[PDB]
Amino acid sequence: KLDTRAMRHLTAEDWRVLTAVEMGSKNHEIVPTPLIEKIARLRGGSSGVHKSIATLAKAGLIARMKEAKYDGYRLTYGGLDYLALHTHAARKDVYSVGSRIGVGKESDIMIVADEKGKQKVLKIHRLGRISFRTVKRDYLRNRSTGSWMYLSRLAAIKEFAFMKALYEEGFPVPEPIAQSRHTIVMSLVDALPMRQVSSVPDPASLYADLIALILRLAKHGLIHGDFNEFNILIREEKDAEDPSSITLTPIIIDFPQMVSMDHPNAEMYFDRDVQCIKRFFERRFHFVSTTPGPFYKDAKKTVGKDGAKRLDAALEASGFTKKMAKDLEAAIREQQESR
Ligand SMILES: Nc1ncnc2c1ncn2[C@@H]1O[C@H](COP(=O)(O)OP(=O)(O)O)[C@@H](O)[C@H]1O
Ligand SMILES: [Mg+2]
Repeated sequence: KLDTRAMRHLTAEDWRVLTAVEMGSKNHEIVPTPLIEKIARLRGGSSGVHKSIATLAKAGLIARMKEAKYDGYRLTYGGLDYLALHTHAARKDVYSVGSRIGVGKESDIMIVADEKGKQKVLKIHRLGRISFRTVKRDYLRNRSTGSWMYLSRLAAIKEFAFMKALYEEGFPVPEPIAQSRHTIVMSLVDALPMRQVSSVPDPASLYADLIALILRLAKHGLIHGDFNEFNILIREEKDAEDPSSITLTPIIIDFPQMVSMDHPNAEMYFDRDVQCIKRFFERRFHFVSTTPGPFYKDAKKTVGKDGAKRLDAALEASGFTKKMAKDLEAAIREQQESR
């Protein structure tokens, strides 16, 4: 997990040296000691960066690496986390971090609060993470640390861009607030995952709403790619006239895996989303639509007909190379393929 205890022990040039290790690892993974010194130069003028280095090493924000010629330090995952938080703090998006952290298979979910005391969600992407069970909590070593960090950066950038596009089009998604490195700060939605919804008296309405969402997404050029009972939140509201009836409003989250309706495998991704919904509705509410499909060939005819803005171009905006997209999709497909 992630502990933010040390976060306040850190001085101004502890941050500067940490940041210097980050910048110097742009090219190579190990950053030689005298290159930290040069990058960290304030005026400058180190002048006691050597001490900061030990502080950061002790706190596990960087780690010493001795190699044939390259003798220096690398940033750790904790170090990147800290750098992200610092950026959110400095831009005043995050004032405090909650005691409650949700450790997931591909991301960590934290609750944070700003200076006004408003609670928001901090999502930290964790591509590469694997856990080991003893036969009688780690990262998969087919990639270096810098590669996993790079991929999680791409994941956060992608998700944030899609959350912006979707939010501005009027889709029910969290409000995106800020993005730094592998992290996103977004609004806290007052809804819980559909997986745990305790009672649905009218499955057919909710089903129709979810199906309309998949079709609405497709009309805007998108396929969610992980559309299931964990990525659908249900807002519950008691009706004004009688409180016995509860109106249910679905909200969608979790977008680093979204694909365009033009993706070579779009039909498989479309069909898979729909089948996930049907499966869930069959096992959880014993509900089965009499309505066939919807089928991909139907959906594709609808993009982007009428006013439909193509949201699958939000990625072009950032500086997302085709290489970055292939890198990310490969890492993602690998994650979900081995669940
Ligand atoms: N904005 C939010 N508001 C409320 N709950 C959220 C929000 N984002 C995530 N969650 C909770 O965290 C869980 C995981 O979030 P998600 O974005 O799906 O992360 P992961 O990529 O690890 O699946 C969700 O199922 C939900 O319980
Ligand atoms: Mg999810």
